[PDB]
Amino acid sequence: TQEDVVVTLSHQGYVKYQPLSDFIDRLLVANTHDHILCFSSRGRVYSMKVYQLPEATRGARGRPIVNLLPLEQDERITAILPVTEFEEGVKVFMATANGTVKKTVLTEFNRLRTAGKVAIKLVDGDELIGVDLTSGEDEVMLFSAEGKVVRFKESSVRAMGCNTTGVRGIRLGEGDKVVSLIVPRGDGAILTATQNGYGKRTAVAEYPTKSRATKGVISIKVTERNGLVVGAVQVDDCDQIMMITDAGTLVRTRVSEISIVGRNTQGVILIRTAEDENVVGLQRVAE
Repeated sequence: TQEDVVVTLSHQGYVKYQPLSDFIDRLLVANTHDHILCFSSRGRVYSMKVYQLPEATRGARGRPIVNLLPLEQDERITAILPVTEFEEGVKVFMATANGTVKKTVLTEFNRLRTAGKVAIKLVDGDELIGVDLTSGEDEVMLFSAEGKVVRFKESSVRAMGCNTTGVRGIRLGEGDKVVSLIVPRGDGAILTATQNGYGKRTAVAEYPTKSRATKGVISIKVTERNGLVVGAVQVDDCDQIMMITDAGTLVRTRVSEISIVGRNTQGVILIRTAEDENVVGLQRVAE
């Protein structure tokens, strides 16, 4: 009984599926027999076949993902990856907030249970914030809150088993942390945004390629004026952006109406911050 279905996840946390016929966070098109891997902030991975999801269909409904998976109180989902086949040459690449990174071959997740298991062992106080698939000559980019960045080859990271810690990715200054992981694909520009509402773009070609475990270079100058970096993401001229504050205000924008400048700039306000209010989310709008 295999066929194409649509799988949606809402910003609020509800998930469902249905044959082809809060606000939308991610909309995917898959086959009833594809798999879906979910990674958490505590370094665990939970697996479930697409047909084991709630078939709500139509408009509205669907249960919260936190009610399908046996998660702990402060444990959240940081990445969701669709998988059709567990091919031999692909890897799972992980990045933590204290600057650590690690990779494992996709074949190790082939027969996982819904109850989950350890994907990466964490030192006290750290957490998994980024996960993606990689192969061949792919490169990796790590962005920090104080405006730094480093870019290197996935091949320079040695493959390891599921129950290990990993290696050094970026040397952070005291108090700084990693907020985004990017595996670059194409000529799209890199868009970055700060807490007080500032933002700008820079050609991905303007980001130098160095080595892992260093302090990296500047991606955007941060001061008391614009504040800390909330996130970074690669996008296309046709795409749209969304920013959310801790207050609740939401603003969408057209990537094309945002100037492409050098890495040493502070950007221009794109959304009226308003004292005592911070930007806490940045992402491409669900297409």
